[PDB]
Parts: sequence; C-alpha cells; structure tokens
Amino acid sequence: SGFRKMAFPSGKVEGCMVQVTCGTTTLNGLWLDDVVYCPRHVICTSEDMLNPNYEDLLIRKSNHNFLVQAGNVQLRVIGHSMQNCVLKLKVDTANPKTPKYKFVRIQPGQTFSVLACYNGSPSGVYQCAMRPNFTIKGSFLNGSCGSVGFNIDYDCVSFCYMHHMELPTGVHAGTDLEGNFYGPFVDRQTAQAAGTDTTITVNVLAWLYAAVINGDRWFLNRFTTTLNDFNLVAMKYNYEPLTQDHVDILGPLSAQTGIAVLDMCASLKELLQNGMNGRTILGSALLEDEFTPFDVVRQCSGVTFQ
Amino acid sequence: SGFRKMAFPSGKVEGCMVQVTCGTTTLNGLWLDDVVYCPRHVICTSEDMLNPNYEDLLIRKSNHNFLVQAGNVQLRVIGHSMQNCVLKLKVDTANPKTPKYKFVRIQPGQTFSVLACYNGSPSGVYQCAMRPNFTIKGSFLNGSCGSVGFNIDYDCVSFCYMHHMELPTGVHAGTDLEGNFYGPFVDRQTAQAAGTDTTITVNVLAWLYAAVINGDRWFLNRFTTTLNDFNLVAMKYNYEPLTQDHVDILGPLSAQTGIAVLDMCASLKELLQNGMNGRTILGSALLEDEFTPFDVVRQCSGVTFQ
Ligand SMILES: *[C@@H]1CC(=O)N(CC)C1=O
Ligand SMILES: *[C@@H]1CC(=O)N(CC)C1=O
Ligand SMILES: *[C@H]1CC(=O)N(CC)C1=O
Ligand SMILES: *[C@H]1CC(=O)N(CC)C1=O
Repeated sequence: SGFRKMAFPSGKVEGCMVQVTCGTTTLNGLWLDDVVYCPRHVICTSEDMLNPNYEDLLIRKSNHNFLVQAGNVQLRVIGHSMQNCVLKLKVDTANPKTPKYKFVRIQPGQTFSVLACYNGSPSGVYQCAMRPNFTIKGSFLNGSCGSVGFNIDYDCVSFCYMHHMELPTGVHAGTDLEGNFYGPFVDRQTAQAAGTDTTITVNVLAWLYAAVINGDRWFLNRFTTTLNDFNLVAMKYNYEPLTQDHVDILGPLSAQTGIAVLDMCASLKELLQNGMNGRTILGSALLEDEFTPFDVVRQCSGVTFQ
Repeated sequence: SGFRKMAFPSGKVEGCMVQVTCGTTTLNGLWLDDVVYCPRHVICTSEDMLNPNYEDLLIRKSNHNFLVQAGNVQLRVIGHSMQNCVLKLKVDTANPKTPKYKFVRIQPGQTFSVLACYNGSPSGVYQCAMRPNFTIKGSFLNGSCGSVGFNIDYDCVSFCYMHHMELPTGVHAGTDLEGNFYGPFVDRQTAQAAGTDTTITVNVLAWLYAAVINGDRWFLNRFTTTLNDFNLVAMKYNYEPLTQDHVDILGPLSAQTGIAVLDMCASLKELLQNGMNGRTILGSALLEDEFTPFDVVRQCSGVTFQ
C-alpha cells in the first residue's frame, strides 16, 4: 500500500527525443518514423518573437537551414511544412526506436506525464494535470520547449502535449501534436491571460476514495446530500460542477469501498466549509486534484506496461 | 520556472528488469551483465515467511528450480549464491542493455527514484527520500518486491535500493544491492518497529531557497538567529539538527539568492512556532523535506543525462 504521485515510465519516449536547431535557436523535437515534430517558434529570432509573421519567416528558410541531431547521429532534412503551431521536418531516416504510438487531444482534468528535456536530452519526469483553464503548472527552464507529455496504454504511447511557452504568470501553455494550442493562447511574446483556475471535483473525489482505501477515514461523516446542493456548495469554492458521467466514472471505486458517491460528496462538502483543521489526508494538508479515477484504480491494482 | 517533485528518467532501468520465479513465488530481479539480483525471500513459501531458515531453504534449491524471464526471452541459471539478503543468479547471457552502473549505499535524507514493477514489467516512477529512520514512504502492492531505487549521474546509473517488505505500519523497507538492509529490519514476517521519523532540516532549507528562487518570499522575516538556538528549536519539533557540513552544502544557494543560511534558519524557526496560517509555499501547506540541495540546483539549472 501507500499512495504516490506516480509518473509513467519514460523509456519509450526517451528514444524519440532529438535536438532541433535553426539559426541560433535550439530546442527539442519528437522523432517518430521519418518526421520530426517541434515548435515553429524555433524559426524565430530573439527580436521576431514579439510580432512573428510565421509564414513570412518560414519562406526565408530552406531544408538545409534545419539541423537535427539524435545524440551524435545527424539527420538530414528533406522536406518541411507548418501544421498550425508545429513544424513537421521530414528526415531521411525512420527512427528505429519508434514505439507504437498515437496522437491524442486530451480534455481538461485528464493527467499525463511530462518528460522535461534540454538540447534533445532527457532531464526528468513528472505527472501533472491539464487545468480547467487549459494551462499546466509545470517545471520548465529556457530551452525546454518541445518537451512532450504522454500516457502509456500497455505498449502504446499517447502523445498529448508539446511545450511552447511560459506565461508572464509562471504557468505553462502548449499544443497537441497537431499544433492546436490547448486554450486561447498564441505563440507570441505578449501578455496573455489565462482564465480562472478551478478545482477538478471528480479527481478530488477519486482521491478521497484512494485515501479510504489506504486507511485515512477521519473525514467520513454520517451525512447524505444531493447533487444540486453539493454543486451549489461546489461553485461557491471554485470547484468544477459534478455531472452524472462523473458519478458513473466513480462507480467501481464506490463498489470496492461500499461508500456511495453522494455520501462522499457530503464529506467533501464539510471539508470545504470547515477545512481540515490541521489534519492531513494521504500526507497532504490540501485537497488534491491531480489523480483521475483511472489513476487511482491503476495505482491500487498495479497496472503494468510493456 | 515552476517547481515539481521530479523523478529521473527511467529508460536505462526499464531494460534491466526481469521476472524471477522459484516455486510458486514470483518477483522482480535486476539483470546486469550476467547476474540477476533479487530478494532471497523469493525462495520462501507462504508458510516459510514467519520463521525462515534461509540457508536450510536454499539447500533444497538447485539452478533449475529458478526461472528467469526477460520479457519473452528465457534465461538459464548456471550458478546461484546468497549474499546477505539478496540472491545472485548467474545466467548464461549478459544483458545487452546493461548501462554503465554502480552500486551505492545512500545515507538517510538522500533522495532517489523508484521504478515500481510487477512481474518484471515497469508500472510507474516516483521520487522519494530515505527517511532518518531508514524507511521509505512508497507505493507498493503485492508482487513489487525487487523493485529498485536509483540515481542517474549523466550516463551512469547508481542503484541504491531494493524493495523487500512492507511493515505492519504501511511503510517500506529494503536493502542496498549488496543485500544489507537499510535500518534494523530483517526479512521475516514479524512485528518490527521503525524508530521515530524526523524531518530532514537541510532539505527543508533547500526547499525554502527553491521557493525564494520561484517568487515565494512571504515567509522571509527580518530576524537573525544562531545555530545553537535554531537547533534548540529544531529538536523541539522533531527536526534533524543542523551541522556545519549542512551549512556548507547550502553555500551556492546562499550565493545565488543573497540570503545567509542563518537568516533562512530564523525564518524556518518562525514557521515552526507560528505555523503557515493558511498560506502555502510552492503550492504546499506543509514544509517539504524530499528535495536535497542538489535536487534544487539540478532542477533550477536544468541538468540533463545521456
Ligand atoms: C496502441 C497502438 C495503436 O496503433 N493503437 C490504436 C489505437 C493503440 O492504442
Ligand atoms: C559511471 C560509470 C562508472 O563506472 N562510474 C565510476 C564511478 C560512474 O560514475
Ligand atoms: C525554448 C522555448 C522558448 O520560448 N525558447 C526561446 C526562444 C526556447 O528556446
Ligand atoms: C513481493 C514481496 C513480498 O513480500 N511478496 C510475498 C511473497 C512478494 O511476492
């Protein structure tokens, strides 16, 4: 037993990370088959990034202005094109270590692992959640753009995120692997505001179930509320409203622990109004919303991957 | 910027994990060169584990009673021996993916990554700290024994931990790769008590420096204390005493931020007596002691590995 903010094993992703240089700008790219994917602002200079005209900038570039290195092995660029906010560089070699993979656009509240990289080389791995305002609260230094986020399904990698920028507020924004930004952000250096960040209620609930599974039950109370009246309290504290799909997703956690979703909601209700009063839950003095119901089930049953 | 509890990339370790079976007991082993390392309680039955006589049990076993699988590839066991609490199985094949590696016995308070495994297959990765009482607070289910903890130094893996058992209290105990337990635990199913768990003061201090680096400075106060008088407060709250080596290790964090170690100690002093009063620091409502000074420097400068 025990409970940890666990990330997916990163081995299959390490072998896909390359270093992309264009001009004096260097960042990370993702090498699958014979295509290298990277942020298109790699073609920007320091001055260009305030008001970049990407089509006009991309015109001045030819295949040989792009240097791609995979460790010590040089790749040769044969074609290049812009798909939304990512560049696709066709190279002469297919990545031998290309894993079975898929591109996926995740939804707010889902979780994934980030492999933070510099100069094409892997630095560290952490788990995080797509916030409801389509940002992530990550850990990125200069040079980490093109680092990717991913899930693993047995032997299959699902790439869902590419890092593009840090907002003046210290949070992080990026795209899917087709280059569409998550959220209303653009790849230019201007003031851009994220919305109100809210708490992911269904994840908190999944975490309470994890805590019951692991011996923390002090917060269980003898009260039963309704969905309307919980959501009425939820909205007051900047919590995402709970819907029926959310209750359905929690069904197996309900079944394994004998506690109805609505009863768990009533416990959360009380913590929101009264607080935790110094106590802790699974080690934490705050409510935690970076585990999905699937994460809890995976962790508490020991799902593995190739 | 930002700050995350980051783990090391696990790729180099994934390729070393095999599945070891003896009788009906299956667990994980570590395959480096032509030796497989695993917990010796693999040779125990369900009844044996209360009062195991390992030498007498190991006598009834021969090379062919040990089945080692690396994915679908079977390994053949040629020799076998017991070194303290680990078994060493000599196999006929050297692991092709053997990375440059070293065995190391870490000290309490150092951190490392755990690759949690089942049936020889990688499940997930998390960072943790060796507590001062030589336990770790991990996330392990039945079948995870022989999972290992490790650090990476550029292209070199430092194995420091092998998982052996969960205590009746829900915490986790294990050995180095030479089979010596960390702490006074034995590999038998009896009540074993860990000592008092204390907080790792030098790590907390490193984390305060990280927080100053990332914009959290509300806890900075205009007070200066002495080492004796801080330690006198430290011991009252179950904090590890601070020594001069500890102050020396923090020197570069002091230099980069302009804040003297002793001044930071005085800030911590106040949080210990007064609390955080609802506020948070780097996202957390508790003081955090699972980052070493080296972790903070690595994260805040973007150190990478092969
Ligand atoms: C993994 C491998 C693959 O092609 N798929 C299809 C959806 C996977 O899920
Ligand atoms: C990594 C590779 C190796 O043999 N060493 C010696 C200490 C390392 O640090
Ligand atoms: C990485 C991401 C980013 O914004 N830059 C500046 C050009 C990088 O190099
Ligand atoms: C893994 C670790 C442990 O104690 N067991 C029971 C025999 C395992 O199989």
